[PDB]
Amino acid sequence: VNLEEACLERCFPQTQRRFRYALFYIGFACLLWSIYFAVHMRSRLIVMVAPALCFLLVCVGFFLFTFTKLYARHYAWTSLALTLLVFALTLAAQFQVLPTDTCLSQVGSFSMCIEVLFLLYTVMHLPLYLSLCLGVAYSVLFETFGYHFRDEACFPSPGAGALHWELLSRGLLHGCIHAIGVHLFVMSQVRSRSTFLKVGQSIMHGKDLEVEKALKERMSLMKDYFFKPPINQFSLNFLDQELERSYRTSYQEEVIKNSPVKTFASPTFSSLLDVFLSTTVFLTLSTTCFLKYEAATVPPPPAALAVFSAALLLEVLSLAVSIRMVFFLEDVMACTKRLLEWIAGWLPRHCIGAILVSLPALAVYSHVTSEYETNIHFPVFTGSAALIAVVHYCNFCQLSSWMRSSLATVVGAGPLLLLYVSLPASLIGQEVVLVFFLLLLLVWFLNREFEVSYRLHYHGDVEADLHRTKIQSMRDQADWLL
Repeated sequence: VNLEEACLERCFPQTQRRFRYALFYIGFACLLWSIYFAVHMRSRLIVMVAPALCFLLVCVGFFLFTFTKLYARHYAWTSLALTLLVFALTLAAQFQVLPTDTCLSQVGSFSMCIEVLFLLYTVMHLPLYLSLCLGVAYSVLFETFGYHFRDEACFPSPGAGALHWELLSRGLLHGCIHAIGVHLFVMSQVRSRSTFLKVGQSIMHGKDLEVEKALKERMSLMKDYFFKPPINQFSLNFLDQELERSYRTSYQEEVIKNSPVKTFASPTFSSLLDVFLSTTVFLTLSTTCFLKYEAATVPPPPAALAVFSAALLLEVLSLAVSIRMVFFLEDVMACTKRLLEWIAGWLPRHCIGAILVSLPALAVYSHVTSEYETNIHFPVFTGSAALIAVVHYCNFCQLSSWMRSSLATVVGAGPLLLLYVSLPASLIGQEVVLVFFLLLLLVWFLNREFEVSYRLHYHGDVEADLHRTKIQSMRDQADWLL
């Protein structure tokens, strides 16, 4: 329990820094999310533009509260207070909006549901059990208010049979968000705690070395560690070149050395869970897309069916490789182990990872056809599904954040290019830009932070082993003299 209180005490500056950036993001979000609310929904500024301006000062008021000493004792309470306020406004926002100029597309609200639910799982530093329920609470209240308060005048009501299976669409996407959300939370908590123990062991060995050195001869840093990392701020590469090459190769030798898996922070175990979500994020997302056609009794295109077989098989092979990489079945031959050594390399992981991460992303865009403009529900469903495909790019934290989220930006630009070619249509096109730009900003920030945390975890590991090896070298010399 004392190590628990110490850990929150030592990593409090990280919690404070992340919280301030969420304060900047929400205020920055409300600045541009409400400008187009004021302009493109000019008929009703009474109910929509006012709350956003009010909450902007609340974010500033929260921002001012951060510098006070009372914040440090109840940083958890402050996050919960912000979470309820952010939960309430955006949840109640999807209600007051619901004549064509007064209706907001079902994609715009979903982006608010994503960024809000990704500040909770990543930045509020709220307990997992309460974060999961609040995240689900913001999800069930999001879906169960749109159905209640749907405006049939703006969006024509589809078939009754289609509505029931479309509930799976609302549920399954929200589930994907939480599955990414919990994993994003779990890995952040694991890497922060594992680094703390490694720094705790590193400082412990440093003091122990001096006691040993004296016997042989006779015969605040951790705060700056979490605040001033040994990493350049732009490219996120390590300042030391020998460490950077060590980090880039750090994955393969552990595969070569068959290092046993001890905790979730192991790169092989991290990749196994990382590849695992990619399959479920694919399997749940692609399940959602296909059930739309069954509800509309229109056969799916064979090309979309064709990519799925290649996509699932690639997921099946990649998943099977990871389990064999972690558990090492005894009947593996040396030829495949060399291949297992090869994929573990830095560039091979990026080439494989880029395919693995982008796989649910290309799943959504394989269903786009020339009939994309026939039904108005198809683009709003594709846009809603495209958001999570971009959201999936926060996974695979071992890859470079620049490489991953840029593919998300490329993938996030897929629907945009479709809309420009197709071009209420003009108004939605601008909304989707604001939908994704705010969303792509979050993935840019979130991927940057978690690569830093992942890189610091490795940096904490080598410093722990560098100091630990110094202990064994000195102990052998010390006992030899004895």
